[PDB]
Amino acid sequence: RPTFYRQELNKTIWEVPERYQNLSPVGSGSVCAAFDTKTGLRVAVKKLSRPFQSIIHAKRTYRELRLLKHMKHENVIGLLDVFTPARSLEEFNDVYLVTHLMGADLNNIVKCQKLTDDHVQFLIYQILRGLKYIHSADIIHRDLKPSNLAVNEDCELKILDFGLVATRWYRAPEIMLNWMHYNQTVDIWSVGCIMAELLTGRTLFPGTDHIDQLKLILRLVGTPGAELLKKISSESARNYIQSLTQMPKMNFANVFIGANPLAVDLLEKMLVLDSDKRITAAQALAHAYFAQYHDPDDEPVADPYDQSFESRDLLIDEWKSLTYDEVISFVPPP
Ligand SMILES: O=C(Nc1cc(Nc2ccc3c(c2)CCCCC3=O)ccc1F)c1ccccc1
Ligand SMILES: CCCCCCCCO[C@@H]1O[C@H](CO)[C@@H](O)[C@H](O)[C@H]1O
Ligand SMILES: CCCCCCCCO[C@@H]1O[C@H](CO)[C@@H](O)[C@H](O)[C@H]1O
Repeated sequence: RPTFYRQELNKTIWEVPERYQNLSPVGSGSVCAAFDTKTGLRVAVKKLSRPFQSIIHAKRTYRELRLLKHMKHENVIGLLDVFTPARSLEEFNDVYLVTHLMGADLNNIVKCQKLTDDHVQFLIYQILRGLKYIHSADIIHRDLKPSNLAVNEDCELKILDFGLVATRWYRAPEIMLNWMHYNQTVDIWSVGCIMAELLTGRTLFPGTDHIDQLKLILRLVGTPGAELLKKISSESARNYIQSLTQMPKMNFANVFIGANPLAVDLLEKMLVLDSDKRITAAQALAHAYFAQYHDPDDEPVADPYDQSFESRDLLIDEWKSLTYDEVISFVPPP
């Protein structure tokens, strides 16, 4: 058992193993950047806030723990450590999670500057490679955006924050429109949004609200064709969407003037309204735009993921006990 020490951060008391040093709040549970004197790594230390206050908190806590334990991929955030001061299940009330701190997010690079095509290749290849792994385990991210893309100095990229500035500029349209159900291509829409911005230096759909965002999207990728219209039940919703100028798809060049034609071709395959018609992560990895980086025997897939818990409505003491067993059984990466 590690030796713990108390320290006051983000209006709470952190109680952390003494190997973790220089805890400094990054965002607000809440996260501190730190140095791990035992491994030599820079690490993000997240303290969950009242993880067992309610059913929703308790299940949130269990899910993030579970998802973090599962991910073992170069381009996806993984668990370095998880710890509790608690010496038993009954004393158990606090949860901390330790993660790589890559150093910056993908906002800190966009900088409103055109990245080169070469750099966009390398950056998008990694996102796609990470997504392939996540999607192979039946997990949809649902809110992929530059903020959730961690990079280091060498531009190594890790995807973070993926469970069951404006924070809606990258969201698939169906996600905004309370669509009963979602496929994995919701994240591919996000990729197209991010890729587009890296090449142009500019937000692709900078909506001012919900309805604006939707209008900006119909402007670039046009009014739903007949194949997609058949998949929308409401006649009043169709009438409503068609009351927004009902014009055909823009050709996808005027935005991406000067871009690699292969990049443009990829963005056209990502940024399809009909989610059934978007390129998948694995398909996009084979697209000629990634020829310099694509290696079919180094694009790992995930072990299958037991997400049964996801459909369960359980009592707190069950989520708590389930979480605690996940803590006690944790093995760090060698
Ligand atoms: O990412 C999940 N949880 C999680 C997120 C963090 N957050 C960060 C880590 C590193 C960095 C940054 C934030 C941003 C500042 C730039 C440096 C950097 O690199 C820390 C610890 C965690 F546990 C997650 C995963 C699945 C479901 C729910 C949440
Ligand atoms: C404002 C116009 C936006 C509406 C277009 C969103 C289309 C999303 O695509 C739809 O998503 C569903 C999965 O979520 C699938 O069941 C449908 O087959 C697919 O067409
Ligand atoms: C602002 C533009 C109006 C968007 C109207 C789109 C409403 C889509 O509505 C969605 O259609 C799906 C297929 O019928 C259903 O499965 C979902 O229940 C429903 O939310």
